[PDB]
Amino acid sequence: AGLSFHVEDMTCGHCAGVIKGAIEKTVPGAAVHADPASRTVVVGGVSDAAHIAEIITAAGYTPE
Repeated sequence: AGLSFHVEDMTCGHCAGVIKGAIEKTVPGAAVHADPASRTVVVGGVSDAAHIAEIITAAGYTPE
């Protein structure tokens, strides 16, 4: 599957970057794209929505 969490607080690739790094380092094979304009963090190759949600909320962001 490919998840998509709308983090509407996420502004610029500085705040998007740490989200990408959080999920990608914890899960080798989560295709991360946190987009400032869409406010969306998409992670491909994973079905574990709950697992991904724990990682990005540990980064201090809301996995909506």
